[PDB]
Amino acid sequence: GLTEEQRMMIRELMDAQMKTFDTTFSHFKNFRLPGVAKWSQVRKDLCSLKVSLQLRGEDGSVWNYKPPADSKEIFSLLPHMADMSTYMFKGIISFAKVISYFRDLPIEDQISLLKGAAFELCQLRFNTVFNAETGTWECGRLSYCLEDTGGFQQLLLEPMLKFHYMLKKLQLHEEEYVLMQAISLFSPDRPGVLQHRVVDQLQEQFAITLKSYIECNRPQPAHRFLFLKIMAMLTELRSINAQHTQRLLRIQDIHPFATPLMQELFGITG
Ligand SMILES: CC(C)(C)c1nc(-c2cccc(NS(=O)(=O)c3cc(F)ccc3F)c2F)c(-c2ccnc(CCS(C)(=O)=O)n2)s1
Repeated sequence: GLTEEQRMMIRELMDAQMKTFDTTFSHFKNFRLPGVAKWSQVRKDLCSLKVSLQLRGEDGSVWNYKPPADSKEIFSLLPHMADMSTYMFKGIISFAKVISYFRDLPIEDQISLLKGAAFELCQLRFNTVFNAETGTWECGRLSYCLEDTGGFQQLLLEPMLKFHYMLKKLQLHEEEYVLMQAISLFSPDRPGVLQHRVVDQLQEQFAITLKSYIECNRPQPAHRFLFLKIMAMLTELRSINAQHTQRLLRIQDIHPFATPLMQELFGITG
């Protein structure tokens, strides 16, 4: 059984998630769409996550976008992805700002923790709209469908994609997703945090709550070691976070595309 501090911790996380996660993406509107030496590495960076895009209209109409082969056609999806990222990041920032453990930290550590974890919280939220049968992220009227590559194996060669399939296969509850979000957010070892002991104590408590929730609610033999599998996924997710930071920075060096909010989050000055 969870203690009262633990049940309350979960309720506060769950409430923050309910208030700040637009699961139907109803408020993502007026976003950009693809028009009607270092460069070899940028080519490698871009052609590794090909998605077609689908856009269903309230009236029943469907728009469908198929991406181009690398033959600057590589950049055609970046403004849209920047708008989607920005929308998600806003959701993430709101999430952090309504959690009491987060509001109570000094404002500089708030900033440092948000810059450390925005990508990871974004991937965690996206996993809950990921469909592993069809290979697609179902974001309300938007859909992002993985392109036929190689097969599912070759898709699993990409770390973001292997992470999404492997995280989906664990069939987490909402509680577990939200606790994963808090553990990743309260990482005491992000560049520029000052209250590292406070943040470490909070993280330890989130982790223990999660282990206890699993121990109380998931007895079936398939859930043995579930807690440790989740912590290994968070470790993997930090690895992915760092690779993607460098990926983004390279692309940004060649082809400016980041929004003001992304510039802030990734430490770009102007
Ligand atoms: C599920 C789905 C399909 C919606 C995706 N989500 C993400 C995702 C997840 C978390 C954060 C960000 N944002 S981000 O960290 O700022 C960022 C980093 C970066 F390296 C490049 C652009 C960025 F915006 C994301 F974009 C995707 C992603 C990841 C990496 N690269 C690309 C380009 C794909 S493309 C143009 O088709 O080649 N897209 S795909």
